[PDB]
Amino acid sequence: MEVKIGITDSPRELVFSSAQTPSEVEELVSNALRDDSGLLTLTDERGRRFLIHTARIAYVEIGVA
Amino acid sequence: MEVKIGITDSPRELVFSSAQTPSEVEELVSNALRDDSGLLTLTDERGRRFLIHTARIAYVEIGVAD
Amino acid sequence: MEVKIGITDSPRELVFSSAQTPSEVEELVSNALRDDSGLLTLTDERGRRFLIHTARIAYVEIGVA
Amino acid sequence: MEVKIGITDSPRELVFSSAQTPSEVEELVSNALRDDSGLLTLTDERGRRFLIHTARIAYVEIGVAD
Amino acid sequence: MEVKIGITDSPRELVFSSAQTPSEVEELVSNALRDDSGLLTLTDERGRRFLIHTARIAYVEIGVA
Amino acid sequence: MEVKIGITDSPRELVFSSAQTPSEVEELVSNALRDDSGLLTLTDERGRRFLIHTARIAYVEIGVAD
Amino acid sequence: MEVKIGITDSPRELVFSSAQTPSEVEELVSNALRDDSGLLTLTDERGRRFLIHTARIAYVEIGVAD
Amino acid sequence: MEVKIGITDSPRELVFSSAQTPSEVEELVSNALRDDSGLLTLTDERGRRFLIHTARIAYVEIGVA
Repeated sequence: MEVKIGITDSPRELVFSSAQTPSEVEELVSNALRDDSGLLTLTDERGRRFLIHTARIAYVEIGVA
Repeated sequence: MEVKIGITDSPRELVFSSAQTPSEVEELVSNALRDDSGLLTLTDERGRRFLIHTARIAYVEIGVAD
Repeated sequence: MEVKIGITDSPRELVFSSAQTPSEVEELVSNALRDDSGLLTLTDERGRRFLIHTARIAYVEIGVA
Repeated sequence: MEVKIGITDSPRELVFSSAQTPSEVEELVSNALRDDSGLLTLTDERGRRFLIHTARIAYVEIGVAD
Repeated sequence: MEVKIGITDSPRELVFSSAQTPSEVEELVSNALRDDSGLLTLTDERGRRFLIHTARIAYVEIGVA
Repeated sequence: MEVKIGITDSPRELVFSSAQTPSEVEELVSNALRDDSGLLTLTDERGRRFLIHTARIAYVEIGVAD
Repeated sequence: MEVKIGITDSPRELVFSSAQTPSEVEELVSNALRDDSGLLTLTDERGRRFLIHTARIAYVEIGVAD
Repeated sequence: MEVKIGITDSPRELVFSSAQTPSEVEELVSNALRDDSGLLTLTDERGRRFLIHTARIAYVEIGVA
């Protein structure tokens, strides 16, 4: 499924395909936002790593399974 | 109904169709804004999940039912 | 009457037609700004709801009746 | 007279014609800025109301009397 | 003389002709900046009034007499 | 592997090829972000040095190994 | 010599020719930045005055003498 | 070697050629960032002076020797 992450004051919108479930990704993101984590880590189906600065996240759209 | 969410310092305006009522969406949004929640969660009619950073919300437009 | 709301750091300028009076809208807006409400709610003549983050308001321009 | 109000981080520059005197408008603006008031209110010659968030004001240009 | 005022996060650069001396204008501006005044007032040769929010000033260029 | 670093309020997105492993780079970045370090330092396969102001980091994309 | 001053969140880059020495200009700038002065004042070879809000300075480039 | 300095909320990316070593430049920059100096000073091979407001630095990219 597609994951789109908008980053405040940054022109690119991160987009990738996740091998995880909508719930797994939602948990990871929610926890980061709820806890002001300061780093959110997501991996895509090919093993690319996105390390995002939680505070700079505008939104995450998790696509349909 | 359409839900449009403007996000401060972000080009994209989030748009989707909700299976919920204007009241349900209004409650979710209002609560987030009123309580400075760290996270607002909205789901659309197809089951796409929008996790929005409440503080970055400019506005929400909730369209008319249908 | 037209209501235009400018939102800081957001391209779009919210515009709608109000079934309310200039005074009603002015009170709702003024109260939000004066009290730093954190949410302002306006409804248009068709029943669209605008939930605006008060702090992000640049201006409101309430048209003539 | 023309009143132009520049708003920080907002593309539109508010412009209108005032039925009031340069001094009246200057007092209303000065007071808002000096007191960090939450809200500045100006009306134009046609009765349009501008409610501006004082803190978001960059400048006001007040035109010459008449 | 020309007075140019740059305003941070605002596209227009205020420009006008002053009937005052470079020193008078410099005094008014310097005082505003030094004291964090919260309002700077300048008038031009035709009597236009510029009320600027001191904190939003990037620079003032005062032209030659 | 490619490393892309997005910098908040800066038009350029830093891109380079790393001689290090995804894990090495991830540790260096994670540490910087988790500790709010004042400075993150990365070197590329040609020996170019990137000194990034941690607080200004939007994201790092680490490419797949090789 | 040329002095270029970049101002954060402002399109224009201030440019002028100084009758002073690179050292004089460097001292004035350094002092302002080091001390978080509210105001930096520079004058050019024709007597134009630049009053800059120190906190809004991105950089100063001081050119070579002549 | 080339030194490129990205400045936050400023279009221009400072570029110059250094007569110093990658290590010298790295120390000067690292020290500024680590200590929140409030002024970083770099000089180029022709004697141009860059006085940069440390807090406004996005990145420095020190080229190969």
